[PDB]
Amino acid sequence: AGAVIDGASLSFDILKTVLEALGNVKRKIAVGVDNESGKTWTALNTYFRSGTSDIVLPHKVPHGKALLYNGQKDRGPVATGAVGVLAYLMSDGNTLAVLFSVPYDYNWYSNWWNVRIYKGKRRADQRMYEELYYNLSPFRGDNGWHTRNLGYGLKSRGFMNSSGHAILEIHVSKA
Amino acid sequence: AGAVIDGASLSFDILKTVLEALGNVKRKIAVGVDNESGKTWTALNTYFRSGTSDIVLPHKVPHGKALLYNGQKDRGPVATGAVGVLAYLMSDGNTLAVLFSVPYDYNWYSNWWNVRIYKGKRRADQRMYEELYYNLSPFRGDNGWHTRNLGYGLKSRGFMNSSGHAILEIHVSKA
Repeated sequence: AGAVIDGASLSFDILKTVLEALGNVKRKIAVGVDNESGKTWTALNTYFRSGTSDIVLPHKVPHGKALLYNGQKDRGPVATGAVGVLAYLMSDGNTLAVLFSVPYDYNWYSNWWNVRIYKGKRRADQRMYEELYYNLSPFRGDNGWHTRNLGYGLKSRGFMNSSGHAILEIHVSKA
Repeated sequence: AGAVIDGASLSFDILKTVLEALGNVKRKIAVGVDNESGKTWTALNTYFRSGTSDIVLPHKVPHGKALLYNGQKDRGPVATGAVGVLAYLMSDGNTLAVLFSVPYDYNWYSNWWNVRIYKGKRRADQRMYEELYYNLSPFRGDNGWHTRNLGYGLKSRGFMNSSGHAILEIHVSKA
């Protein structure tokens, strides 16, 4: 069970300790999503293209709170990373989705992330991963902040670093 | 399983986030113990005089790492405080014991804590709690740091606040 902390407490430092707490795995990610949307989010599901998470998505994330989640590559001598999608059903029946991609091979790939509000209840799956990763303009994990109007009177402001031990911090707020 | 982070990452803010993650309970405590003793610690056990914890002590806390732990009122409708002792067996065969006491009723009680190294492997129990509280001069949760040489070439510096939403952070280092 991932933690649900005060929105204002989410920071790079909290995410870096989550990363430290995961241990010396080659590819891992600490994810923080601050809910300032004015609507309560209810965990829907996650989908991992590569890797796993030892924890589950926090069930409820009220406005003013942030969820902490993490993921990592499958354990053992396997050249893979941590890539997946987490989805939350918003109070209005729409789905907030977050993509994270921490590849094993940095010679040909880079870190990417994305966030999007889908209409209606949309579970995370292979299609959503492909949609978010290839066709819906993901942001690079480039050690820089990125802001995007999500429609529905909200916007996201997020940051993801460039390394294999990644942190992804996103704030969803009212436009 | 409580988190094991880099010792230099342990801070009041990290502990404050651990507290928030426990949700709205009247009595709860976030404990952080940074091992800079020069010796590896192996979890021994915990003893709760009041309250409980929904996690266990991280098994191994090597030099340079800090353990994160927590406690709270009893599982159930019965409102209590969070009072107990956690014990770690150091590399030399001696036991690092830590007392934390967050009472239910502040009219007659206050926050207290204590740190002490026992000779040999000594499991936390009712007796160790009695000793650390009634016999061995515990420190008050008075928003102040307190230093005490522990013997074995080590000292402890700790801080605890005074509220029912308690934070106790201790650094064990070379004297």
